[PDB]
Amino acid sequence: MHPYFSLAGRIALVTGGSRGIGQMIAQGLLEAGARVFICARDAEACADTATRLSAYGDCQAIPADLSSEAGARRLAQALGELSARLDILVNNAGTSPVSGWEKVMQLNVTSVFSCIQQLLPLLRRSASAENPARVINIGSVAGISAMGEQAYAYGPSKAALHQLSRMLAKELVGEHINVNVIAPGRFPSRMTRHIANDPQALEADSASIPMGRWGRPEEMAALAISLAGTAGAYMTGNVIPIDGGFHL
Amino acid sequence: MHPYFSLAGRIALVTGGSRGIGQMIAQGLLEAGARVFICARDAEACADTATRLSAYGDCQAIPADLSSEAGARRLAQALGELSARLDILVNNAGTSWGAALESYPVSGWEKVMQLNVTSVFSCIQQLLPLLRRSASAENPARVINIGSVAGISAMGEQAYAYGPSKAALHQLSRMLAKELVGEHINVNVIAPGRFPSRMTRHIANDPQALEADSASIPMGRWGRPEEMAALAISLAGTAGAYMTGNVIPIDGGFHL
Ligand SMILES: NC(=O)c1ccc[n+]([C@@H]2O[C@H](COP(=O)([O-])OP(=O)(O)OC[C@H]3O[C@@H](n4cnc5c(N)ncnc54)[C@H](OP(=O)(O)O)[C@@H]3O)[C@@H](O)[C@H]2O)c1
Repeated sequence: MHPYFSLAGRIALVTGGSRGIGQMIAQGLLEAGARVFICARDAEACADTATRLSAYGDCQAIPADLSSEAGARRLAQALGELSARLDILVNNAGTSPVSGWEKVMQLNVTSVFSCIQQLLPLLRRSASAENPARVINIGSVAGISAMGEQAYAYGPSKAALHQLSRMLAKELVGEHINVNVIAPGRFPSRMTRHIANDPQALEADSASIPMGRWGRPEEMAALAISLAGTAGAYMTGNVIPIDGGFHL
Repeated sequence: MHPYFSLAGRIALVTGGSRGIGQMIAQGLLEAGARVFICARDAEACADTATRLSAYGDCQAIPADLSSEAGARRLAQALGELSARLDILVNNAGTSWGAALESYPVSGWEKVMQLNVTSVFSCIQQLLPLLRRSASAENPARVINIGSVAGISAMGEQAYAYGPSKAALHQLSRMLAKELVGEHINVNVIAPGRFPSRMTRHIANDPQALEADSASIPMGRWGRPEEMAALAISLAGTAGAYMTGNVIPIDGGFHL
């Protein structure tokens, strides 16, 4: 790949990389030339994903349960046996009665902090003036647009994550660790598979999106690749919508 | 109190009103002519506050622990036997957790998110029936949530859970503003910088710490109680009637 977008010789980790947006990103980074580790809650499904993604580059699954402070140290430990450094961290592991709020806030915010905190040593092993280490957090336009629907825990959790990302960016910038947010609108995911399969329900749901369609997997891949590379080297603390104009 | 700022005949509830910013707001609304209830965990301290605040108008304490869903439900029930409507809800109860980045805290986060975000949602959720009984075209019911400039500014203190939790609060407030607007229920955020409270008293008593903290603020000083009171009153009255979804810093220019 052209040097603007090439990730050859870079080592990447994508949390929640076994399906949906995380998997779209992992495939892109592999296609760009990076070595890509992935992790998810389900170790078997994650290893199956890694195997399938091995048709695109060097991909390995690592066991991780990020919904705990022990889980974040375990991932850092397991990665450290496999690599001396980490160049690219993509935090996608997320989720969507107020009894469910505690869990939404845990996975979307706190677990991302813990994951970053424990990986700081090997991120610092990588970070330099010539090429900063990259942290890319997957947020949501639900954390910015007032046009929520239901799911009143989700939007606020992503806003917490966007703000956490901004604070980290500011603190880490002198250490040559860049922190940025991709803020997706609607993209294909097994959660909304029923909508995607039925053309009537698909176009009906796309009426809320100014572009009148869902995002494409290659759009997510493309953006993640550029953010991890030359296009993203001079940015930190950004929150970038990829959302069909929803945020307007 | 001039018609523009008068809250005479209005019924208010300030959560976390026993001390700090809650107390400043409670006194402010009382002086504006509002009938104001206050709630906190410490039953005795809250009752002592209400008595002290009774010098300004009809103030009454309702002890409540908002750190669970059941507590918000009880508060709604307790206020319901006391009043037939609620004109002004001020959501002030909140907390910080400060510790080194690379150390331990994870239980700190969970407590911070529950009070600053989740408990505020359930609070409004449980009180919507009283809010709707108040709400009309000629005068909307008012929700006022206390956020923080920590949720706006990237400038990191300690307390890595606090900023994000307050940002979640601001977004929640905006979403609720959009949904309830057609029912004549306005929802707005006051995002303070430094104000004197129990949480900050250690800085305030050390001349050196206070100097360095004041120097980090563009206006070079902490907020005054009367400034918080004036803004809360304004927001609850005519100045806030055509407002919803706003997040308004009162921070000495810290947001810049
Ligand atoms: N001070 C600042 O500079 C600043 C800046 C930005 C934002 N804030 C926010 O503004 C709000 C004001 O707090 P403060 O620090 O100024 O005053 P504070 O002295 O800390 O008192 C806060 C109030 O919250 C109540 N409270 C705590 N936990 C509760 C619970 N589980 N259920 C019901 N009530 C509870 C307290 O009652 P008890 O006494 O019984 O515990 C008290 O009345 C907070 O939400 C804070 O995060 C403050």
